[PDB]
Amino acid sequence: ELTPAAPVSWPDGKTCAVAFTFDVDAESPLLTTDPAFADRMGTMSHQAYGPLVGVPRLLGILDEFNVPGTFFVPGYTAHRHPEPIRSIARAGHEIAHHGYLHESLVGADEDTERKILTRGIEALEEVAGVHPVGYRAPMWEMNWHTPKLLAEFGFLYDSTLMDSDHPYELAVGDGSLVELPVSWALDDWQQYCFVPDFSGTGLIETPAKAIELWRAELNAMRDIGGAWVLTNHPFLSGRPGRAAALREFIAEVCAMDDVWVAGMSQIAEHVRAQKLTPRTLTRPELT
Amino acid sequence: ELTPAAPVSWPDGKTCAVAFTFDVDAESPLLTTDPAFADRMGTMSHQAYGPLVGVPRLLGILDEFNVPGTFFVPGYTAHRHPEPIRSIARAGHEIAHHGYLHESLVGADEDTERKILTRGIEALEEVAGVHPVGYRAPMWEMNWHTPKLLAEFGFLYDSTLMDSDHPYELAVGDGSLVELPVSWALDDWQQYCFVPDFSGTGLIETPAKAIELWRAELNAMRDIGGAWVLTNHPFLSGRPGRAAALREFIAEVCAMDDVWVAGMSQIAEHVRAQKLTPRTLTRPEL
Amino acid sequence: LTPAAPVSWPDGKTCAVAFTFDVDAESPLLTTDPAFADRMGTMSHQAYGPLVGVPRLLGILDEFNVPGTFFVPGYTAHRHPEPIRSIARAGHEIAHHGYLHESLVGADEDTERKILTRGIEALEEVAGVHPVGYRAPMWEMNWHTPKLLAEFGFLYDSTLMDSDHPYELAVGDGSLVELPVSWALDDWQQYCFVPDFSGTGLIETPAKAIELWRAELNAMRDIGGAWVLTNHPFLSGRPGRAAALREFIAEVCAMDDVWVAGMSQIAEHVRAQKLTPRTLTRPELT
Amino acid sequence: ELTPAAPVSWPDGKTCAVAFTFDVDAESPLLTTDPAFADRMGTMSHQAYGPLVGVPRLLGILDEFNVPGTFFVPGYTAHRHPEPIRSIARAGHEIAHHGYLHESLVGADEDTERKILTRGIEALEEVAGVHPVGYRAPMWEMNWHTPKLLAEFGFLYDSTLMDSDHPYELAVGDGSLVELPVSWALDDWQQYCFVPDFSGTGLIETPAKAIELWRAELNAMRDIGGAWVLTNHPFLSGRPGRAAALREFIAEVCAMDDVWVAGMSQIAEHVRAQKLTPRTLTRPELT
Ligand SMILES: [Cl-]
Ligand SMILES: [Cl-]
Ligand SMILES: [Cl-]
Ligand SMILES: [Cl-]
Ligand SMILES: [Zn+2]
Ligand SMILES: [Zn+2]
Ligand SMILES: [Zn+2]
Ligand SMILES: [Zn+2]
Repeated sequence: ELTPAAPVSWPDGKTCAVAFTFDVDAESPLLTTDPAFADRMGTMSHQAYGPLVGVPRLLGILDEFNVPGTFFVPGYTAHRHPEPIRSIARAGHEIAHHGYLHESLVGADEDTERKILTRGIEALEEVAGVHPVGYRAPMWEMNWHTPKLLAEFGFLYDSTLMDSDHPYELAVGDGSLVELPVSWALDDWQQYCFVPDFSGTGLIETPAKAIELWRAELNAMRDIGGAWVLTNHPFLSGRPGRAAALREFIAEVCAMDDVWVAGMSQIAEHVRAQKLTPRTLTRPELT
Repeated sequence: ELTPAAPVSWPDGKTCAVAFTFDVDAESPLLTTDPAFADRMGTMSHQAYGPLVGVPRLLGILDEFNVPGTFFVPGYTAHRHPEPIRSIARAGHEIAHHGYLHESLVGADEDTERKILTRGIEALEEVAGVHPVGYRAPMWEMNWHTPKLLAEFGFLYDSTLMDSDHPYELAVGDGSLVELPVSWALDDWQQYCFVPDFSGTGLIETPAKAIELWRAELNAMRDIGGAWVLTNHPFLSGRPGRAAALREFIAEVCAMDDVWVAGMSQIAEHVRAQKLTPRTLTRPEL
Repeated sequence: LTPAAPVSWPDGKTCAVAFTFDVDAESPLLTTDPAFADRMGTMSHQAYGPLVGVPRLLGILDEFNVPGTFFVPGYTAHRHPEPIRSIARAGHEIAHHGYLHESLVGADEDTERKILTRGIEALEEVAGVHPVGYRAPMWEMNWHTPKLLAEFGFLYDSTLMDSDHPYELAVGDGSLVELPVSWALDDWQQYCFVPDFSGTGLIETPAKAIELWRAELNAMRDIGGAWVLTNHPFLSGRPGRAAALREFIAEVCAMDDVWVAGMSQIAEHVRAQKLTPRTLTRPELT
Repeated sequence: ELTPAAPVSWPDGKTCAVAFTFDVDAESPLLTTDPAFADRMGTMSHQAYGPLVGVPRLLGILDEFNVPGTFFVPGYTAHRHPEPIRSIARAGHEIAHHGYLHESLVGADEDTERKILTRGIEALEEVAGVHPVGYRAPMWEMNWHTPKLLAEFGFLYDSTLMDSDHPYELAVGDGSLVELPVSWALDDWQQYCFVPDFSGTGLIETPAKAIELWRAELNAMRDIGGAWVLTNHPFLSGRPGRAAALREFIAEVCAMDDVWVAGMSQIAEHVRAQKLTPRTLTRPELT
């Protein structure tokens, strides 16, 4: 009988936790899908906007409001854009693992996954001297064998699963891994992404519509007392109008006295110190 | 030949019937489409949210306003999430049939469909102690022979067809079957669903826009006097922002003096008592 | 290739409005794939058009004494004769829309002729009417189609999108009025969701669809064109959509600069102006 | 070491540049994808609306507010619609290059691309007596070798790339070429286009929603100080409702004292006079 995740107690009289997170995907989701995307200068320029413009713009916004940010960086982004990635670490923001070439884990065996985890840790170490304690699977998809590899690599937390509003201890072998759950609604990819021959049907929402959608989710989460995890991509949300609406929303959230605006590893550490009973879903069985 | 469905008289001065229905699809629509979806821990975690989080949240909302909900539960959902499905029965809400592994009926022969009906019935009996009197076809698609299978199985009603605003008696020979019609617009799936490689192009509507769409339909349905059947999925509408907007909408509907907020079997028994002349569409001939 | 000039409107009017309806029902699906006939759920959704949408929309047109033009595939007429007859008894024009709503992509002149005759014969035999108007199914036709239409003595075509103003299509020895349309003045892109056939799942609120048509209309009033709206009873006939359309019709009826007319009446006004015929020609390559 | 583009200084104390641009695509994007689109009288009539109706409607609106516009004209459009294209030159607006038959550059070698540049220039010269100094790649996609071709053909600027909010000088060796960057958000195609069997899913936005999107972007660009380049297609934005909404947006923009509303060559010459250090992205390397 799988228990649903229960509410966690938050610190400092706070009753909701909020994390602003950024997946610095840049070119990597396209290159892993089809390496011939490398030849598309137009498309590669749209992707390069994230690390080149979006990353400094978003860091200026986080710094204006003294907000911790968590940047999930694919190792290949770090190798192709080391000055943008180092600027994140230099600004004092946490960097977390997001694969090497943002590889799909669908069909991946344990050995393939283990090589990608090493390759991403080494790139982030080389480029920015960071050893990530956090992970998010590219494309928010992972295998039933993935958490044990994350445990083997000593990761503090994962932020990939969507079966809860509350953080929890994901049971892994004879231990656990903190889970900081996400949702497709709390992602700018479905709001702004348009990349011909790759992603998006042509629908490009207004920045007000996107904030509206997140604000309705946040107000509800404040009543639930969960961990509200927002995911944005610098090549999308770093654009002028979207960044300007995220800045206004961030100002609004920092003004909420009931909310703990925090880094992902700080959230995960606070959860870990609660010594919760681990839980996990199991693979669906079919006769 | 074929007549349109005529309005039914609602009980005790009510002039519109409203039914809040929930399809506890969870993993099953993906698993029948491709069993390899079982390997996707992420997608499976998104689908498990429905029974784990969506179902208690929605029960809490239905409870706050004393609203009856009808929960269409595939047999597989009941077998994989027995506690949430048992929680629905214990709360006093109706459980109705929705296949076993939410199978598509497209191309299913009568025997294939009978075997699925049996399998779903046995699952809901086993897990929840329920024998459903209501049926909704997975993916809202059935065969010209399905109504006669449902009648043969003793179902009170079907809630799959969309040729009417008014409930009616579906012509099935010597048997009897009430039809409680639905429509694609009164479904949250086209408003909120996004599951890569399965369904959804990326469009995720705000909760206010989905309520706005449903309220325009409900206010117009109140002038028509039909049966307004809303279908939500717990893994979609159970999300915080969406359930909060649903909650407010349900309060609003409870304040409509003219509307009868009822369970699906209560609506179907009222329709059955009117003794309507049966009717049916027939397969197009080419 | 000269652009179409503004046409003079009668007496004090400076702009024409035509409310049109394509009673497509089952036919676009059945021609795309005959196996759609086995889909009872989908077949019930398309049947709503003739069964429910047509009397609702006829009722609204009656309340505001608005003439409507109904483009009816011959198949819809044979499958739904009473809904089609009911249009003609209400005094509204019935126009040609193929037989089984066939795509004209890749058809030779003989295939298009046979279809033209089949549709005329169905509308004559079912409703005792003879169409003077034509609109290609899927709004697509061949460069050889205007000549075929002129040969069948049609008064007008309503398919082309190269002008805001009606015009005389060059067809040699014959005559043929074009009353142009546009994708923005279609409800299909606003409301259509049929699994395995049309829509990505996007379903717009009725207010959004009216806001979009109203933007166009208000601009067309300054241009002096012919604003031709296209709606499908299986879509716009739904409670919420029909209600917002009714309020929109009430609003258009209070615009004294606007001529709200039937399509053959607009076409006969245009024909009386004795315009110089024009036509686009097939783009030639290298 | 790639540096992001720096802000440029604008004239007359302005702090933002704005360009109204139009791609007179007409029939050409469809005819290059599949020549059988020529048989489709309905679809061809929809495309012919751009040059027959949209071009004189948009020229009337530009004339009303004394706004320069830049029209990117495929050479095929000039040949099929010479009078609408000539009317653009007569009204004094700039005409720029957009291929011949709006050809995709995906898989194009430099010879195929040079032959298209020549075909396009000769069609524009023969039709409207104009020699284009501007270029935009059909489908906003080009090869890593395209900028050098543009410099060698004597082009002043390109407006295809998306790695910057600011104009910059592209690294093209001994030659020179201004980049006037663009964005998918500042395009009407994603907002209004529905062409069966070619482009669009059925989503057709209201004109107020498109304008809302572009104004959120423009307001944020005014604080950034870049060049906000709008792209519209007469066959889409020339429609009564869309043109009327564009007309009122242009009136609002002419009322902004901080904005420089200009032609693309006017903006590019002002950039070129600043003598910026050339920069360029490089092809992603994959091991
Ligand atoms: Cl990025
Ligand atoms: Cl569910
Ligand atoms: Cl219809
Ligand atoms: Cl155009
Ligand atoms: Zn990612
Ligand atoms: Zn279902
Ligand atoms: Zn049609
Ligand atoms: Zn173009």
